[PDB]
Amino acid sequence: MPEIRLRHVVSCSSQDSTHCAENLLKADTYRKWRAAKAGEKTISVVLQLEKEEQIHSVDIGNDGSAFVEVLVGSSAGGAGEQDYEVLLVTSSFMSPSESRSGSNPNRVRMFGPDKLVRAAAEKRWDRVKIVCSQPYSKDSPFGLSFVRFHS
Repeated sequence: MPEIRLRHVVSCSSQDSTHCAENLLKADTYRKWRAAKAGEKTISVVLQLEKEEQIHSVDIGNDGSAFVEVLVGSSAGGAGEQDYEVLLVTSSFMSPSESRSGSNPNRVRMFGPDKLVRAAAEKRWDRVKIVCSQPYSKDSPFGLSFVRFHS
């Protein structure tokens, strides 16, 4: 089918144990991504793609976060974690107001072709870096509710 399927969280730069970014592999079920600690200032998590393909559209939902940047890359070289190109800059869906007056605490958004670079989106990648950004917590963690890529 013309879609994208994740395999496992290749890299993790903000994931806990019980509620880890690997829960993104199970969008439905009943678990999402949660930073490894509280004080959600910025969290990063690279997910692996079950197949190297091009990216034309994406559907990721924010779980209290506000800024969401996504980079693209392949398994080439190996655990480099430094050879990805900014497919789509950080997307601002919410802000630190939701963390104050529940102003839409849980929202979601997608990234079609207009939100992805054509010089890279059309390149077959198999690894993606997901980074959320917005200082809103301190004692409790948080992150994203789900991530769904689609070619």
